[PDB]
Amino acid sequence: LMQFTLPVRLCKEIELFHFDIGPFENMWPGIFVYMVHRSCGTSCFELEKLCRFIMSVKKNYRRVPYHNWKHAVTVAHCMYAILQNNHTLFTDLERKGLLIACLCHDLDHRGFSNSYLQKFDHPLAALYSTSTMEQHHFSQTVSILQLEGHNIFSTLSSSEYEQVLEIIRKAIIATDLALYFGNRKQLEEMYQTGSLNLNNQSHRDRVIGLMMTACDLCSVTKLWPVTKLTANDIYAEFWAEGDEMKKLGIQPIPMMDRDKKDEVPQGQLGFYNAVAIPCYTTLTQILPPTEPLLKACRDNLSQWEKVIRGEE
Ligand SMILES: Cc1nc2c(S(C)(=O)=O)cc(CCc3nc(N4CCCC4)nn3C)nn2c1C
Ligand SMILES: [Mg+2]
Ligand SMILES: [Zn+2]
Repeated sequence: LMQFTLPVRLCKEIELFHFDIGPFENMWPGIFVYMVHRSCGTSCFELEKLCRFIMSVKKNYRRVPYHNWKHAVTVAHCMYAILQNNHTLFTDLERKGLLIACLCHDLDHRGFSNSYLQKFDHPLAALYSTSTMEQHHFSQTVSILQLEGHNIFSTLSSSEYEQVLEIIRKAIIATDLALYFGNRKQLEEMYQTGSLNLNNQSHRDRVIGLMMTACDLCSVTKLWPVTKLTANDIYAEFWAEGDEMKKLGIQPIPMMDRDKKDEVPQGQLGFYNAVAIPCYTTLTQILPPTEPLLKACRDNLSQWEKVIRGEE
């Protein structure tokens, strides 16, 4: 049967946490199938249903600067690297669910925060009062799973299907960063008082939530030139949202005000110190073989410090 294979440099570097999937959009589906096949098996999904699923998922990501199809596949590769470094820790259903959740986690993102949708009074803000975009992404995921010929989970029992859709729902909701701060504190406490227990389902759920935040933020774990150019896309969105806040008669927060372009380096410091480093530190305590993500994060913080010192 039909293995996907990658050129040599990608075959070796895809295994590393800091891999960048590259600028050739047409290779991203093959990269994803490659990662399914190694992390899950050639048996996990029917190739034709999987291919069809991946292509409808792509079609439902919008042409926005950051929250686009490249982000989806990027977050899926970080999950691949976590799963492959922690072979025996995860169930077969988790292996199945988590790469799908990662590919799907920002489906139909419009380039605006939950907060902007609430202030604009978008219909989605009435349908979903918290984690607005994330409930939308999970909804789009179910929609695409229900298209004819798209049920990649059709070989699972009813109860196994319900479990996988529940891993996916929780993994996608956990990407709402408003939820991360508390998830991470609870995990920091359970790990330190030694109550953390991977047989407890509500504990796995938290650990998979943190994994989701870690994959989602994985821009900060790349080689410096990747990190730095990705920040440009991240701000291109924030600043467009800022413009849209000013159109509603609202001062955006500094993060979203393009008049604060000059403070970016200091904004990245606060973000590495308040969000990124805590994220990868707690993740490395729970899952020691994820340490290269923390190391890469720390290398990038120290590059932002250099930019501030005028050394860059
Ligand atoms: C992967 C990645 N995720 C993010 C996010 S997130 C997870 O919210 O999506 C936010 C940020 C912006 C952080 C920030 N910038 C500023 N300023 C800009 C100039 C004035 C103030 N303040 N703050 C807090 N960066 N980022 C990165 C590199
Ligand atoms: Mg999101
Ligand atoms: Zn995302």
